[PDB]
Amino acid sequence: ARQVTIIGAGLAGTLVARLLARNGWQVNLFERRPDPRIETGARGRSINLALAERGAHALRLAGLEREVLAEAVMMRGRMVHVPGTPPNLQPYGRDDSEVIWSINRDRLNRILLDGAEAAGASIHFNLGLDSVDFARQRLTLSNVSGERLEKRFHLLIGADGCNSAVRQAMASVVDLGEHLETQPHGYKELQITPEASAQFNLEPNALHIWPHGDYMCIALPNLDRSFTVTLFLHHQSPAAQPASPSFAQLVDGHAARRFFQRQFPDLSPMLDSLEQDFEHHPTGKLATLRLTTWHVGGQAVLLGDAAHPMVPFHGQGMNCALEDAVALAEHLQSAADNASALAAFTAQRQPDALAIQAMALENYVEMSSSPTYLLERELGQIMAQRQPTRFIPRYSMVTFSRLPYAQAMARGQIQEQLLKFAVANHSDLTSINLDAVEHEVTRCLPPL
Ligand SMILES: Cc1cc2nc3c(=O)[nH]c(=O)nc-3n(C[C@H](O)[C@H](O)[C@H](O)COP(=O)(O)OP(=O)(O)OC[C@H]3O[C@@H](n4cnc5c(N)ncnc54)[C@H](O)[C@@H]3O)c2cc1C
Ligand SMILES: CCOc1cc2oc(=O)n(CCC(=O)O)c2cc1Cl
Ligand SMILES: CCOc1cc2oc(=O)n(CCC(=O)O)c2cc1Cl
Ligand SMILES: CCOc1cc2oc(=O)n(CCC(=O)O)c2cc1Cl
Ligand SMILES: [Cl-]
Repeated sequence: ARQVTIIGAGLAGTLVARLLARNGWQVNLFERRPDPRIETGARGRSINLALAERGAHALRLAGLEREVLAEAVMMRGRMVHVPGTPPNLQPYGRDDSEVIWSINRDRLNRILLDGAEAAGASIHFNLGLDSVDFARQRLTLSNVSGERLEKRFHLLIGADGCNSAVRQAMASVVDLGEHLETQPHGYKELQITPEASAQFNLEPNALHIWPHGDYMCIALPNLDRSFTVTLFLHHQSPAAQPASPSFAQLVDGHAARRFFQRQFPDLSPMLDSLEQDFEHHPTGKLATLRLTTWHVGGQAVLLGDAAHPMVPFHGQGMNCALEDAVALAEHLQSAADNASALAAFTAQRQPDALAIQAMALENYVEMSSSPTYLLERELGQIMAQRQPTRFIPRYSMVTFSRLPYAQAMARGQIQEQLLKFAVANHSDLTSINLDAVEHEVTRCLPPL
């Protein structure tokens, strides 16, 4: 039986642990945190993620989709909130088969842990990887107190997140060609209780957006009708705009309240614990990190956030990590040896990770910033109706299909260009020749 050591019992790590263990690999999974399935008296908080077709299909292959969806809230569309006008629902797809799912991250992680164990993987909690000795094939782990434990390894999988200790250890034996692109927005999580969301008629089956240009709020629903609100706002005000809003300007919860009352007036009354949430929840950091190399021979490989940290504006990080887990398990199971498997996995996934990193950055402007956008979406829906095998909106290709991200981006660019060309030199949708637009669709978009 082939052996594997996995670092990080997160989303990618647990899924790959289940896929390999059920194929008869001897799997040992090391996690820095305590086991979340061990109930304590700690007062934790609900953070949700949007599960889309790539993540759902990965869970489906693993036999866990039904269990995960049983506690997921359907999000049919984008509910855009602008003060003065009623909230506008922009459906994501053609029917209720084309939806995204709001899932509690802790619940998903617990289902995945149970799944990896049921398949035969051994999970070891309260052990954080500190260092790897590649030449001696040993690694060093420790608990929070720094008590060390050394282990031998044969194959090392770094599924240890955006601040990966496996990636740090690899970067010492090989130049990973790491390129970091910091993102100016920080993020803060705030809560809407079930009573408040019901009082203010906040739609549970939608992903909510309060656009505001350089900053915005989003809200994802929970099963109990509470919502997690995420504020995206610059850490610091730029030199050109010193008066522009930023986290640096919000000294306390009371300052955050004044900011919401002024900039998000329809949202502030729903946030009862705004002051406390603001002061007690830390401001998170965002970034895009691109690596030239994801593996060291046949000894170690990275996947998920460990391999490709991305900005969260497409809700695709977990979806991409679960898709990586499937690809990695497939390559490892069927290759001639581990070195061939790692080289083939990296060659396959690197162009796709780059495409989703680029599309995630582009989706920020789409969410936070229009009459022309709605006219291009209008013409795009007509083109999707006339040619459903050639014209598939980029959001639908990313979210509802398993088309490689790089192909979704490439086809998306052709579509963006033709929509922009047709909506140019025309005031209304009635002056645009639809048959002419349909002709460049047939000329430049091959069918799928
Ligand atoms: C604000 C925000 C919103 C998001 N929303 C979405 C969304 O809607 N949809 C979506 O698809 N994605 C979303 N994402 C992205 C998603 O959360 C991640 O891409 C995903 O969790 C990556 O899974 P992972 O398994 O690679 O890493 P993680 O889930 O981060 O798991 C890594 C694991 O490794 C452990 N670990 C870390 N260091 C060590 C160590 N040294 N030793 C041992 N264990 C270690 C951690 O404790 C953790 O359990 C969001 C991210 C953010 C920040
Ligand atoms: C067995 C591993 O379990 C987990 C790993 C995790 O990694 C994370 O970033 N979070 C989410 C953020 C946080 O709740 O602090 C998280 C939660 C769980 Cl249950
Ligand atoms: C904290 C959760 O954050 C997110 C989740 C998400 O899921 C998605 O599908 N998107 C895009 C939605 C759209 O463009 O309407 C998305 C964006 C963000 Cl910031
Ligand atoms: C990317 C290229 O896109 C196009 C090329 C085009 O050439 C044309 O003659 N038409 C129609 C002219 C018009 O009625 O505006 C046309 C339309 C589109 Cl979308
Ligand atoms: Cl994301």
